[PDB]
Order: sequence, then structure tokens, then C-alpha cells
Amino acid sequence: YFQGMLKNIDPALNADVLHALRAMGHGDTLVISDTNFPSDSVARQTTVGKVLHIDNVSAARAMKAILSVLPLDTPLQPSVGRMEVMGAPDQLEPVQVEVQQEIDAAEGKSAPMYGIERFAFYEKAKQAYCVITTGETRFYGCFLLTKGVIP
Amino acid sequence: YFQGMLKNIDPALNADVLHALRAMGHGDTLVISDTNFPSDSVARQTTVGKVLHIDNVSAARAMKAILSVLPLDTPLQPSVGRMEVMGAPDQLEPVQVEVQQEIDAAEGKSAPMYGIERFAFYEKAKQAYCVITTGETRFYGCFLLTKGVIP
Repeated sequence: YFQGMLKNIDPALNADVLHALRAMGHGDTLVISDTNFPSDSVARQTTVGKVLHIDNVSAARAMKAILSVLPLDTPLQPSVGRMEVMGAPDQLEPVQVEVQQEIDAAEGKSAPMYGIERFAFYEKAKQAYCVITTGETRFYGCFLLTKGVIP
Repeated sequence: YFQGMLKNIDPALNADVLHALRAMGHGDTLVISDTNFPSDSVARQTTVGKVLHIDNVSAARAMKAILSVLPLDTPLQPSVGRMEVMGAPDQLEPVQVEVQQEIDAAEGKSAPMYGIERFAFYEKAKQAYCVITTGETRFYGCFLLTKGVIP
């Protein structure tokens, strides 16, 4: 839906998502979740308190939309966390490699995601500013972003 | 305050204003108000139901920020209304000429504001999606914008 789209802002960012992205401080986090993650329960614990959506799109498409406006904290710390595949900390899934492309495109440099164990990922998610769920059905399609700061 | 600013989005647009601008449909209206207008009472009647703010800035600075993201309905109808100076429908105040510059800059063509009588302006304001007040202290510093549509 293109309805109500604004000038030079990715139309996939709906009003509730734009609000969250703008209201977050430097160092605040958000989760982009797939359809598998328990987004409803986890979102109840976040600052926003309800699940936000970039619906029907892949995790990579969601990442592209979010990073088109959101600076990442890359100059100061690795700023996109991914889930670790069980028993294989270095393994990347197709859904994850696609998302990495969007991060590197937004940064204009290599910015590899850092791994987070499943349990730790859930606990970090509960401390996020918001959860933004997507149409991503593939396993391990969740990411933890840390907002940076524009000079 | 630059805190939390996003990439390529005028930082004067806070989260509540960005939300409103994105959530409005084609043909929805908003009021940019000066400090003189009864923004609190009028805003209670709008869709948003509370006064939004681009604080401390002039009406023209507010217009610049809003039009940096908001398409106007100019291809279809005159899309910025101004208050008519009492007994002088064609007269423009300094606050109004400044705002016209921002409109023409955003449109890249001449798009003269249309006049609205005081009483009509108030009644239209009550039907707006939102009122966004500013630091504009000068008289007649209120405007009625109509959202357009991007192809």
C-alpha cells in the first residue's frame, strides 16, 4: 500500500513505525522479527508495548526500509545482532545473508552482524524499544538493531 | 533539538508530527498555527485530538519542515489556505509572504495561497486531521494545508 506515502521516505514505513524510529534515542534497540518469533508476547514488554509491522515483506526488505531512515551505531559498536544457528555460531542462513546485503548497502562498507544465542536474543528483545514484525517466514529471520547518531 | 534525528528527514519533524503526516490520506487537511490561535480548543475537535508542535520555529520554518515530506494537492486544487486580513482580502502580512516562499520552493513553481475568512478558517480547522502549533507570534500566522498524492 502506497496510500499516504511521503516525499523521499520509503513507503513501507507506516506511521507507527516512523514514530518509533524517530522517537528512539542513540543506543536504543529494535527487533525486526520473522513470523516464527513470539512477537506479541515479547512486544508487551517493549517501550512501545504492542507489535509494529512492515507486513508481507521479507526481513531484507524490512531492513532496507528501516535503514533508509535509521542510522546504525556502527562507528561505535557492532549494531546489528542476528540469531545464532543452534550449535553453529558462524553459520549464516539465506535469510541472514540477504539482510547483511542491506546493512552493507546502507553503510557503504562491510558491517558484519554479530551473533546472539537464542536465549540471550529473547531477553534482549524484551528490552528493546519495539518489535517490528514482517512477512518473513524463514527460520532465524530476527535481528536486533542499535540506533546510531547523525552528526 | 537534533536528538534522535533520522537520515534525510528534517529534524524539526518530531515523532508525533511524522506520524500525523504519514497517516493522513490524500485530501486530508492540517493547520499550522501561530501562538495566537486557540490551538488547544480547536485541536480537541481534530482527528488527532491534541495539539502537535514544531516548537519555537517561525511559521515559514514550520512550513519548510512539513513540505519537505508532505506532498500538496496543488495539481488538483489550491492547497494552502491563509487567513484573510480583516477587510482586505488581497492583503498579505510579512508572516504570510515568508510562508509563500516555502510553498513555492517546495513546489518549484508559483502556488499562491488562497484566502479564507476568519470564521470559515476556524470551522475548517475543526475539521482538520491535526493542528500543529509553532513559535510564530505574529498575527495571521495560521495556514490550512491539503495533502496531495505521490505518483
